[PDB]
Amino acid sequence: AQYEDGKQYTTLEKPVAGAPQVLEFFSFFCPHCYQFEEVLHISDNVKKKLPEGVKMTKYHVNFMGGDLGKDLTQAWAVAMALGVEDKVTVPLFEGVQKTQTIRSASDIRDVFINAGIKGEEYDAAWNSFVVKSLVAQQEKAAADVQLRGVPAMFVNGKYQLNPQGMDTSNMDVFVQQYADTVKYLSEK
Repeated sequence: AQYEDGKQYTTLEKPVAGAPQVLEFFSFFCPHCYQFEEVLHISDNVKKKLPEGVKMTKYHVNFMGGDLGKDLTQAWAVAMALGVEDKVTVPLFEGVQKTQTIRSASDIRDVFINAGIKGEEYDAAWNSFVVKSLVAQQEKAAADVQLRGVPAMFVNGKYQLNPQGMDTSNMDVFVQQYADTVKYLSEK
């Protein structure tokens, strides 16, 4: 076939019931994740090809960057709760990997402040039980799928994208193949 298990995707031998339709995992410490966000705009190009009626979910993971990794997962929960993902994603990536100005929870906080979220508003979210359960959800979804590597994308709790098995000679072509694969898996 043109799309084959173990080629553009792999199949989970242990499917995850009730899982989000399109589920993406990343880390602000993750170099390919930086590329995926800044250079390739994977999430976006996938959205552009997904059928409509499909929801897209993106979660942060703990297993990179130790204590700051966990802080970053709580901060992403804050970003999700306040709906400011699209204002903090880029400065977080660049603060961790490009300028290396993020070293503590306080520096993460500064990124939100500079993006215009209010101190009060951030610290309340940060400390809220709604954010605790949002952190819980991120961890649970990672736990549900055996996750030891990022970036990662899962479709309907049963298929996992496999970018190693796509051409990388051209970045535009890689993305399109990636997105088309998601659409195909979506329709499966």
